[PDB]
Amino acid sequence: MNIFEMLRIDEGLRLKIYKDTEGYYTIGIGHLLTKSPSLNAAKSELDKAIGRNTNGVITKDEAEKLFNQDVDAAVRGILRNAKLKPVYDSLDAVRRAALINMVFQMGETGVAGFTNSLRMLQQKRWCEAAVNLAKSRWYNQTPNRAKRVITTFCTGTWDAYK
Ligand SMILES: [Cl-]
Ligand SMILES: [Cl-]
Repeated sequence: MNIFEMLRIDEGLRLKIYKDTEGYYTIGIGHLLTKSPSLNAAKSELDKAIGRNTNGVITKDEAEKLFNQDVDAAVRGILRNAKLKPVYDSLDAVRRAALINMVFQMGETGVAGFTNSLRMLQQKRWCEAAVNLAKSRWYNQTPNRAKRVITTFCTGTWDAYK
């Protein structure tokens, strides 16, 4: 287990081009290809990115690859964020992962909105934090994910993704 499978599960992996919600070409784990409106452009970018003639279709490794980037980006977002940073730093691999998970789903800003939680997390009150997120729209909106993420903050294991 790792963040890639973690996210493979939470969000999902499409291995072929797709127009996201707002019409944009994406692939793998929400890896956006182009904002432009040309498939050829999406394709080109992919093919560039992947280092071969994908033809719009990729493998999971490739996806990983692509993913490993989005990840790097997210972290940089976190660390640039005066609220998220301290937390990120206090965290252990797994917990960071759980944070990246959230970040990945609601944006650095969103995640940023949970004051207490972050605090508590910062202080190592995994459990309370968890308890605390349980009581949020989030928890109520995508309960299946939230639960896992939540438990993750509490347990600090991948126990929930097995
Ligand atoms: Cl697919
Ligand atoms: Cl809060």
